[PDB]
Amino acid sequence: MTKVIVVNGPNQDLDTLRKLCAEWGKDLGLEVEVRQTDDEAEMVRWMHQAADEKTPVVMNPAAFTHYSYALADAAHMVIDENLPLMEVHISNPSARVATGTITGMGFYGYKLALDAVAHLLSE
Amino acid sequence: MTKVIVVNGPNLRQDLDTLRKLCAEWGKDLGLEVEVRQTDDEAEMVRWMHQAADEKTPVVMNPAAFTHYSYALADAAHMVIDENLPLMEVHISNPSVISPVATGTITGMGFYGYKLALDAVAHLLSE
Repeated sequence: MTKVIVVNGPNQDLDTLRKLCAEWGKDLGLEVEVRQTDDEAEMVRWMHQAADEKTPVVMNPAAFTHYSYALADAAHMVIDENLPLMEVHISNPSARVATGTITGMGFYGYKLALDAVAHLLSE
Repeated sequence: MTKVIVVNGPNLRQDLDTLRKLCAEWGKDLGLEVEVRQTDDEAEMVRWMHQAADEKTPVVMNPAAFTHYSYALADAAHMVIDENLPLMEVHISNPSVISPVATGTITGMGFYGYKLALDAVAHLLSE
């Protein structure tokens, strides 16, 4: 049972997402924890922790649209450990630092990100 | 089995054959009948998208080496999504006004990105 962390940036839904992610993870042999923070420094700490603990990461940067140099470095650190780092965006962008990206599938994008993590771990 | 078409641009035989087999099998497991096509001509991709709109077929598109799009392609894409048909966009690797207004986009997962796109389509068909 591989531990995987789903981390969300700024901008209720967390409980709903936790339930869905726990269930999706269980079906994939993953133990999934979901967290959320408005503090980029905390997100950076969580990334460093993931690298230490060897836990794949699913990240929805949300309101962190501008990766600080620190967050970009932390993301590179996770990738450099050969850990999957899946980036999820719930909505599509309008015309008006990751292993792979999933955009526009609502919360189902997290399910696909977990599938991707399980696939990369089985290689 | 719901028919789904996977359309690819130029410069993604062995690789396309592998992709085709994988899509066929992934589709089968999800109750989808999946056909995979490739073209170097954007006008042919437009014709395929028109056919998809006509036949009500979900589309998975990898524009591949097509870096810019014609208005005809953008229009064909709008017609597909306006019929509530998914137009999933897949990029093998990680990376506009004229755009295919994709329903959703998957990047960086190599061929596995297509499996994820198919899963997304099948999920919409679930009760």
